[PDB]
Amino acid sequence: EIEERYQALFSNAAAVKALTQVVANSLGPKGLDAMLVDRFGEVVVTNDGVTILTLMDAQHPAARMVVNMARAQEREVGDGTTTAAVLAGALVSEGVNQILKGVPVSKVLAGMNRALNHALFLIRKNAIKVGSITDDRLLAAAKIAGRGDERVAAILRDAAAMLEDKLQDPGFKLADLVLAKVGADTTLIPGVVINKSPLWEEGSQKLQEVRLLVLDDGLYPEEVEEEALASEAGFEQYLKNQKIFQENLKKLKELGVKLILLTRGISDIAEEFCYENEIMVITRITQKELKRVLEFTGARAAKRTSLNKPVEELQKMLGYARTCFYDSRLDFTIIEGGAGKATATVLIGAATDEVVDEQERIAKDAAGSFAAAYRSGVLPGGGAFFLYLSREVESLKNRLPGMESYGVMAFSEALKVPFRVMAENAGFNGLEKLGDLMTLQVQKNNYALGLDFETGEFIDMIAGGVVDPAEVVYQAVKNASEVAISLLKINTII
Amino acid sequence: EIEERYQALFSNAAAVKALTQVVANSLGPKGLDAMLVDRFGEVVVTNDGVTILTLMDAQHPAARMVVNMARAQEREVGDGTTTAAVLAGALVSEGVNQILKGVPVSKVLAGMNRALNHALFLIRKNAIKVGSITDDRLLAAAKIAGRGDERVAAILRDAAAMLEDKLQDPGFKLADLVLAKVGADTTLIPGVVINKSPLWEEGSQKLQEVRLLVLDDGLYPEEVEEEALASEAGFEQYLKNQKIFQENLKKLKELGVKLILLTRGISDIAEEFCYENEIMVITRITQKELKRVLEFTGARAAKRTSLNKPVEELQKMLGYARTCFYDSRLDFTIIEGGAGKATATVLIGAATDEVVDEQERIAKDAAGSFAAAYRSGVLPGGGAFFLYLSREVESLKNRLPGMESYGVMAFSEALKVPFRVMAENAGFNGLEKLGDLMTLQVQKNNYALGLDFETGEFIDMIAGGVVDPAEVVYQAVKNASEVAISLLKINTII
Amino acid sequence: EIEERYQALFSNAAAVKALTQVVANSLGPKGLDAMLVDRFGEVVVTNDGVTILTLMDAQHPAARMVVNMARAQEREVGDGTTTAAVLAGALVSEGVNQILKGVPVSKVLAGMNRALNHALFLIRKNAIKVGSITDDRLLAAAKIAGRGDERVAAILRDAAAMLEDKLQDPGFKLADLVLAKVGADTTLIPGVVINKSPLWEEGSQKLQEVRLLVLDDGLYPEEVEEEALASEAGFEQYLKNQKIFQENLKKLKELGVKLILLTRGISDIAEEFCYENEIMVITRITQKELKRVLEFTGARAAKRTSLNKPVEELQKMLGYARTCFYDSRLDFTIIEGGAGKATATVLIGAATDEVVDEQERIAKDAAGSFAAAYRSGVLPGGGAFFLYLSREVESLKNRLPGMESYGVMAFSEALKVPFRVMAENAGFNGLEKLGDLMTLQVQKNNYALGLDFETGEFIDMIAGGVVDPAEVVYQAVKNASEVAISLLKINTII
Ligand SMILES: Nc1ncnc2c1ncn2[C@@H]1O[C@H](COP(=O)(O)OP(=O)(O)O)[C@@H](O)[C@H]1O
Ligand SMILES: Nc1ncnc2c1ncn2[C@@H]1O[C@H](COP(=O)(O)OP(=O)(O)O)[C@@H](O)[C@H]1O
Ligand SMILES: Nc1ncnc2c1ncn2[C@@H]1O[C@H](COP(=O)(O)OP(=O)(O)O)[C@@H](O)[C@H]1O
Repeated sequence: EIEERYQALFSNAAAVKALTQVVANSLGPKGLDAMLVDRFGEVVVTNDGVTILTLMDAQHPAARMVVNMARAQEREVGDGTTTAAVLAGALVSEGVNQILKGVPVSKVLAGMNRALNHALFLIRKNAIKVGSITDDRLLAAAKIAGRGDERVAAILRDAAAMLEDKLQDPGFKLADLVLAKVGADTTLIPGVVINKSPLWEEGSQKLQEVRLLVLDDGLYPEEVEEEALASEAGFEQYLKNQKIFQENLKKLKELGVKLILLTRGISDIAEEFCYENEIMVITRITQKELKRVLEFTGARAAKRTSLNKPVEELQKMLGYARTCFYDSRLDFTIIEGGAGKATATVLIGAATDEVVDEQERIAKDAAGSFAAAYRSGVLPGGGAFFLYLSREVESLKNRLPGMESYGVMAFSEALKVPFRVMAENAGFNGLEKLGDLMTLQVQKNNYALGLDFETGEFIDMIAGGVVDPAEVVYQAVKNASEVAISLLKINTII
Repeated sequence: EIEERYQALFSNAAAVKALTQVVANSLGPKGLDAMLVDRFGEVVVTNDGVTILTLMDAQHPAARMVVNMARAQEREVGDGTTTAAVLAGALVSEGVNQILKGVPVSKVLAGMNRALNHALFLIRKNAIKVGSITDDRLLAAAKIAGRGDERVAAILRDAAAMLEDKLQDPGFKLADLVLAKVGADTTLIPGVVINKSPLWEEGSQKLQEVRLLVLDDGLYPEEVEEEALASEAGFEQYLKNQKIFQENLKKLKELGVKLILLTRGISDIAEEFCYENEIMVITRITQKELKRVLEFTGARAAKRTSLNKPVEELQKMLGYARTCFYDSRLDFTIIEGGAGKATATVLIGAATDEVVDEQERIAKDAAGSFAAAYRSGVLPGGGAFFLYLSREVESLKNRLPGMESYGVMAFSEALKVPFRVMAENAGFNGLEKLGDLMTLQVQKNNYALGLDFETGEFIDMIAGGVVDPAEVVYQAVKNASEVAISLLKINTII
Repeated sequence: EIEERYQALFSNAAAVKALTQVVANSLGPKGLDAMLVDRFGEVVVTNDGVTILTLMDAQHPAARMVVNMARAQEREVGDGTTTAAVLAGALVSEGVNQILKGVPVSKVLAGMNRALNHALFLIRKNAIKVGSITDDRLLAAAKIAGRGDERVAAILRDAAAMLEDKLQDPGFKLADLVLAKVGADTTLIPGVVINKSPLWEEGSQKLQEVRLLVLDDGLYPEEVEEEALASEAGFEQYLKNQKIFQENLKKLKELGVKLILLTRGISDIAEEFCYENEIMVITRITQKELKRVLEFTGARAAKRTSLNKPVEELQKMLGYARTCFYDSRLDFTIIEGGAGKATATVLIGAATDEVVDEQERIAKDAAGSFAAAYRSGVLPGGGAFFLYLSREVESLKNRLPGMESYGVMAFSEALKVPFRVMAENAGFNGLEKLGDLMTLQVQKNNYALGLDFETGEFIDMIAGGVVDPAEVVYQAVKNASEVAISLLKINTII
């Protein structure tokens, strides 16, 4: 009859475990996978964790409170979300075990934050900063998210090299430098690209000294309500506007415009006019492509209505853009020599329109990895650094008194969880390889020793081309710990 | 068959306890959060008790009769609600023990009232007056109820020091003098502020001898019914009201106006007029800001119809307000040098627009506390003074006869409950620490000893910078006692 | 159907655990008692472990095999059996936990052995040897086993001073030099004593230069079969034997004998003869008294046939024994100044012939304790050294490879068990006290800090006058370890 006082806590834990016990199947390079079902019998097989974190039917409030945290992680990295997830769940489950033994909650948390703060603090000092831009460690940082095609790693690396100065700019994501096209040849372009064919085509074509205008709109004349097409006067507005459209066309041919970019379609009047005035134009671009060409050229976003300015303000919304080339043998457009910022574009080849959507995603995780690796610093992957963390946390067991000492230890052993799982995924005896490795680390005084989950032999992870970005690990730990804490702060349910 | 006679009592008690066992979790510096659910599956995690009191499905008459009390105190105090709640539940629970043991109900209540009265008298007599409006005890009094935040303490101290004169007016609450701004800097301002930019902005600008008028409205021309605009007379009348509009605008430019304040919009014609006459304008301000500037400048609130006043009685409804300055690099407006009373304004800095609504919640708890701190009367917090109360109540056990004597005793032990819970919230053995402290107070004869619920060693709460205001505890006790009384006077249910 | 392969393990474990869970209640100075039943409805309340180990109806093979260990240590030491019992049971439980976790058996035990060896190594090396025999640490070593009779301690240490040289023969027990007697005065006697009144009363009487003969027999004439009294020749041989008996009596009166010692009865002729020759005699003494006086006087044991010796072996078969005194007002006899071995005699006072039997029980364990304390040296009691052991064993957690490391840890935490129990017997939060003491010990680097299970204050145990003998702890740990080891090698039950 004493169960109620501890009811709620368990009520949460059982749920949390039930979640992580699933994602654990998919963790690590030789992770497994999970199969989700919607009531309509829809079937999905994911091997990536985040997908499963998103799609799994988990209505339990706790699980939700883990999911929100997962969302809080995907916003910052793209890789190593599964890590903080599993870590959270373990911290919860094996965390509560000490509370059940008789250690009161608040005094558990009290030691746990100590463990956390200390963990981060040591991550800071141990975050291996590069001091280079050519380092192989970065290339590998892209490789692991890259899944190991050093081609992608190389081109992304060279690309980031070309723009090292704006790697200091928080208003910049490297992931944006990638657009993939089917059957292309994996390479780099020192400018911005638009994956489209121009309005009228007659083979690969090039223009120089490009005066261009960009529009977040389409090229039709100004509209008035539809009912007004039955009022004759509205018709007079129609003819008048028909005049002012062409007038504005001449206003464009006045300033020497030779190129036009639109997000929609084009009127026949415009098509004919352009056909006559040697001005090239491309339609239906992405709002993101819009943003990129806008930033690169230094132009101003314009629409239909901004045609009424008197040619004097026209020189204020234009673009340049040193050179421009459309390839018919490759079916796309290249803009180079912008007078704004200097973004490039990395293109990746594909087979069908299937892989073509994933290649850029891999590019995103790669570039993001590289970005945080160059910015933040690297820690050894393989879950190996978590072990150094583990023992160096366990150390506080007897440096600070109180029952807090227990909580700390709970934290400590929890940090051991990742590696084992990976190993136990790759088919190893988790305990043998964990104990052997954790013993090995001390007897070699190296926190970088870990396991190649393919051979079975232990190697140096940095030399294995296996590392993680500092901030990724840092904020993974940071969020996961706090969601755990704020989960065990729960006492009751109504 | 005599179990029936007491039925109702349990029906209430069992409910009451079941409620309070939750709120105790929220008491004290290391309280535990609770997880509430609405039947639609709505989820919430709260840590302060008052929040928890509301979503909890408690249709039970007793529970309702406690909720009403808590809500009734937060309406009248603001701090120490969790406390009086728990205390009430305790008086009920430890109250019934004597009734079941064999003490008749009325004879319980009768002594309980006596215990109450004595408690009150002792709170009054032992209430520590400040006599130094600058005293550190007050600053701390703002700190612990606030959340610490030594900035707020400082600014509040400066505010109360510069304005000690209005601590004698009971028709005034200090807490409303706080407004927070995103990215601002926690400081004190000797005037009234509006956190928005005036009608035309460029740089930080200041004007002197400010002629301002206040309006609980906006600057548009006079409106007429939509049907009445279909009578032709409505159009020319529209011209007419526009006429009286222009007349009144010129009537404004007559008086030397340099500033305008509105709670609504502005006519473009009017805006043109103001732009033409070097007149500054602010729109859609807070009504609280309205009232504050109204008091500060000594002006009178007026609206559009009072524009027909003949410029000479209009000159009496105006304001000044010696100086007024808008800062554009911080985005707000400050008015100082009113010729009426001289109220100030406390400014609090923030990170984002999320936290921006929460700091006022600490500020209200802070300032209000300080407000009650000069008014009162400081007592040691930590629930530490309650034990002195307890024992000094137990003293009456054998100086007064009757079975009434029993009721009193119950009362005494009830007072011990808060501290106890605090301890077992902080993860200490409540009975042990209570036992140690209650002896310790006698062996040092100071009612100021309590326990640091973080370290574990006992200190003077005054020396810990941790105290509570008198009046809050006074009516907290009075109310909790009174609801307990009206709860145990219950015999039956129909 | 795969559960059947682990059946035996729990089948034993549950038993061992259930036993030690009982004996633990009684462990330590504030241990509790248990109420044992014989089927006849006989009731027993025990507080000492050994009693409980003996009377408890525990037929389960494992439990029996623990009883065997208790029997095996109490027989070889006398103190510190309860400890090794509890420790054993703990080793069992925390042993199985890792198997349940997944650590395979053999790879656990193999290293557990390493843990043992290192533990022993620490017991040897850290044993503070005395080198002074007068050291207070020894007096205390007797004190803790003594139940707090500084008299017993003092007299024992002074006695040991008298025999520091003969403490080296293991064919000697110091505990035997103590016998307690009703209404006596707790003191030391420089000889061997016999607590009986001789066949002669005269008042307190003293004799010197005693030429004495010792007999593992009685003073009867030579006996002949009752049937042989039907053979006539037996009558005259009986008379002749009656003659030779008195003849040898004269042979005794020849030698200047003044004292006679018998283990059986006395013939009437012998009795009269003895009365006539001023010779004092006592009958039916203890065999232990027999051997000790045999060692002391240097006399030789004799029987019936050795009356036929030709006046030649009598001068060598006698005893001496310089002085001898019988006190009738204290009711016993004292022999001092022997030319043989040099045993002394410690006498302790008592109330009735009941307490006189428990007093000797305190005396034997006391003397034994002191014996091993001088024999090997002392280690700190209070279960305090087991924690040092715990940590210094834990040091091997990452020092040794293999899946084995984990097993070591179990060992470590097992060593933590005693203190906790002690504390939780004394009514403290065991875990809290561990958390405080285990840290306190490291940051002060002394393995001698522990807890006074009365106050709550921590003290130095050697400075607290509370210690254990080295060899005792050594072989206690050794035994518990070996029984645990030999218990977990069990696979099945048939
Ligand atoms: N190819 C690999 N070799 C060794 N370790 C790996 C490899 N890939 C991933 N890991 C380890 O798995 C963990 C998570 O990898 P990550 O790329 O972040 O996947 P996720 O984003 O699913 O967590 C990291 O700690 C990393 O060290
Ligand atoms: N740091 C602290 N030191 C000492 N006492 C404290 C501390 N924090 C809180 N307390 C005590 O605990 C109680 C805090 O709860 P309270 O502020 O009344 O909750 P609420 O404001 O929701 O009513 C107060 O009675 C105060 O005396
Ligand atoms: N007054 C005391 N202060 C500190 N420690 C004590 C005190 N009394 C007993 N102990 C400790 O309690 C334990 C007593 O158990 P023990 O005498 O070994 O039981 P047994 O000898 O029957 O196994 C010893 O380790 C001793 O150090």
